Amino acid sequence: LIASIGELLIDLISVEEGDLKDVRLFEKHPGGAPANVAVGVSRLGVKSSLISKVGNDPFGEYLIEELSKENVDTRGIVKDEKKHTGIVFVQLKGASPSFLLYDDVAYFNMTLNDINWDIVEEAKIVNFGSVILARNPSRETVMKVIKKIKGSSLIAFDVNLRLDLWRGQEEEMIKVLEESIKLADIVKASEEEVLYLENQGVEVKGSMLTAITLGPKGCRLIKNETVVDVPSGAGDAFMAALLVGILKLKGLDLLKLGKFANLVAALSTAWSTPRKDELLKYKEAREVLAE
Amino acid sequence: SLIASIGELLIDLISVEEGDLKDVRLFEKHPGGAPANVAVGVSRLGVKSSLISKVGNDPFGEYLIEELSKENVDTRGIVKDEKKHTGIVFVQLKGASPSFLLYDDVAYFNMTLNDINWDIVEEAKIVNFGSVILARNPSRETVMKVIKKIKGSSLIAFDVNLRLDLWRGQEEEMIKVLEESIKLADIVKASEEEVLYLENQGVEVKGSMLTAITLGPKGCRLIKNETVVDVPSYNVNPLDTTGAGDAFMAALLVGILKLKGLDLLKLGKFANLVAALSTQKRGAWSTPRKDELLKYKEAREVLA
Repeated sequence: LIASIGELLIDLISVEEGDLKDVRLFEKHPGGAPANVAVGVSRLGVKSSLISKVGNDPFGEYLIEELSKENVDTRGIVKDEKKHTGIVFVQLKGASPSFLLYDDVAYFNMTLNDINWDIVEEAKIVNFGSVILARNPSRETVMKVIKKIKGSSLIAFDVNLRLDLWRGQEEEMIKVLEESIKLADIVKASEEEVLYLENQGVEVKGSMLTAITLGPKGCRLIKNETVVDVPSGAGDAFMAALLVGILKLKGLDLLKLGKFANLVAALSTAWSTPRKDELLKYKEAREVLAE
Repeated sequence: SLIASIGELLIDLISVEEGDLKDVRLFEKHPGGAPANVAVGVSRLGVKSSLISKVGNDPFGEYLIEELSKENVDTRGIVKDEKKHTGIVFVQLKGASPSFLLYDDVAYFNMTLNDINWDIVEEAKIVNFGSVILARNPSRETVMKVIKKIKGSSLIAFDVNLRLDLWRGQEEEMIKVLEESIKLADIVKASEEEVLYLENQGVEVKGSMLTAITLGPKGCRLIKNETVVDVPSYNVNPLDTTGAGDAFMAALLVGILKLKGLDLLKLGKFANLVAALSTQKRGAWSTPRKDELLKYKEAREVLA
């Protein structure tokens, strides 16, 4: 079982191109990296859990319904009576994609009282990302959960850096990213993030494995000093693939992992992860999923 | 001659299809918030209109200010909040049970006394507010102070615009603030359902100068002291009645501003015509323009 903990939210995706100021039409989709990964993990045929918080509102109900349809365990999703479901307005189109994320929302309001401990304890891998850490009490709550399960579950961290979420608190940002990276067995980061954080004296590496995304150029898997370069919603598909691969591959065969993750990422091209039997025709997937 | 509106200014994300908000896939972005809608109506009727509100320092805040500006609504009294995002509400207008999901920790609910352009409020001959703004502090206390400050110097108009969902857990505070607001108002607008609800809790729903009671599609009623003027609706074929209430408010306020006295018949016929004509226009800003209204004698009384 893989648990994901963090943001679960409505993506209001701009139908047309343009600055958010000018966008007239939005399409509602479930979103939030950990949710996307959790769905991806489930579509790859692994039992997946999501720990998050939604509002007691139609949007919270929607997100829970959408996750349930994907066979993601939703028992760890709590309803906030005081905060509304996370929303972000997304412009994915253009040279400069943008977002307007509403921060005073349910997923940023997680306390330790909100944590389903059965789920965290059942998890072989716990996945979290930096977005959830942007605000307290969820930052504190998540960090305490990760610290706790450290050594009992593999910890996966997607740097998923959104500087906008850290304005006026960039000192704290670096501290929490560093602490989170240090806690992580598996780190996913873009090379932009790697550069940015290392230029800040933060080494971007998992204790077990590091996945560096390279955009068009594909990605890189690093395990100690073994480096596998694999030329090429997809990022979260890729993460789901990595975590599923890590869980499935007895001795962490990096070549197989790489090939599997690339395939899932390729076929994905926010819930874009291919289903298990979309991958049965591929030797690369059977290598991971069936053996 | 200025009419100032104060309160919520937000993005309406309007369901483009029928269904529960849970299930609605597509939302059209429009400017909303009753006082903004009234402010636009006032401007459309040819009267200087200012809106005091607060948006986020974000694209949605910029959008709202720009849309207001396009309508010639003075936007100088709109403050940008560096800590809260622009108001948003997801709205299902269609079906038997229209619904909304209003996000409350947003900029328009974060007004403090420092955010108030006192020059604008002191200039206003009429100041318009509604109950939605009162649902949260600091804006509630701030707005109540603005209204108390100008009581006696400008006419105060209050759209009861009651949204019970905005007051859960604070129903006693709501009744208190609604009563205090009504008691401060010269002009009160309320639906017959609001009148019943509030008056049955010992809150008289009456402005000191004038009360406009809306009866939905059936029309409305204007009350001054003991005088009741019933204004049945015109037998319109409506395109969209979403903006009719705010169009009606705008007409009432412009009418009161323009007429010699509180002539209920002239005011009723004008507000009726504006509302009727608003039904032919889509969306929350449906008030017809002065130039269109001038083609009718009921409007020429007030506007010309």
